[PDB]
Amino acid sequence: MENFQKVEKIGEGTYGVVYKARNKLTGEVVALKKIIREISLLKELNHPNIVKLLDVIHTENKLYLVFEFLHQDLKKFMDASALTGIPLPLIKSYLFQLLQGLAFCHSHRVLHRDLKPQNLLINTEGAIKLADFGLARVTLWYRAPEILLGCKYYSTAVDIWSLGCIFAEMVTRRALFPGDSEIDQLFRIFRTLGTPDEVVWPGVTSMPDYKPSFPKWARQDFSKVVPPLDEDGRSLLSQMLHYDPNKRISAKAALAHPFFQDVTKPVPHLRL
Ligand SMILES: Cc1cc(N2CCCS2(=O)=O)c2oc(-c3ccc(O)c(O)c3)c(O)c(=O)c2c1
Repeated sequence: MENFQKVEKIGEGTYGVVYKARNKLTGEVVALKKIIREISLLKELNHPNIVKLLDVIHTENKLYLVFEFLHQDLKKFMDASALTGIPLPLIKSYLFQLLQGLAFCHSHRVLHRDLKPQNLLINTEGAIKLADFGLARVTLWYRAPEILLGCKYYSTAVDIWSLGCIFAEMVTRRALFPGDSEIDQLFRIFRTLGTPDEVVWPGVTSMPDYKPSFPKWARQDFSKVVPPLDEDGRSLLSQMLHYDPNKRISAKAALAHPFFQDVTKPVPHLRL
């Protein structure tokens, strides 16, 4: 609506375009996403670790979603600190907060479906928030195997897999499974975690796109996956990456993992 004055074009959203804008009325700086019963619900999905949806505006087939604005995203923060790496305390805080945000959405039956560094926003207060939450109901690097294998009614576990991939990237400073096509993505997972079978994943051989012809890769020792992360960390990650969605640790249980024992809330140094 006319009540806004775009300040600059942030980025291309997986649904449309996102602008930094200012409300003439409230005088508040916001994020204007250019694109119903599904978004409305999302307005009541409030939590400190979930980017707030301020308003929804529908007009002439044009849909606008107004969100609180944050200055930087996790992807941009990882590139600018890839030579020095993000300190463990911060990685642990971020992971602990993300799991909090997730534990809340899930407790309410809302999946993100497409978590990735770009949609994780941070501020100078050391807080990180989930962006584009619930909007699903091009990167494939954070997509869970069951999704890739054709499961149509996948669960909250898919978000856990994505966060697990992200957690691994912060530690090593390189994408875990950098797929450039669905088959390449699926095979990259297989080559690290081992081709799944009925032993570790009951039901895998009956899934829509599974094939008795998939190559049989061995599971690589986990200590070569994300070094030099400590045991509490490798233990948590392995559970976030279990093949079977029913076995994959939930957000709630992960917050109880010993890894968060010494969890604090440091602040990164932003250079807005
Ligand atoms: C520096 C930067 C980059 C991005 N973006 C990261 C990738 C999408 S974006 O370019 O908007 C971004 O997205 C969203 C956002 C929230 C919810 C949603 O549904 C969106 O579509 C976008 C914000 O509130 C925000 O403050 C912000 C800031």
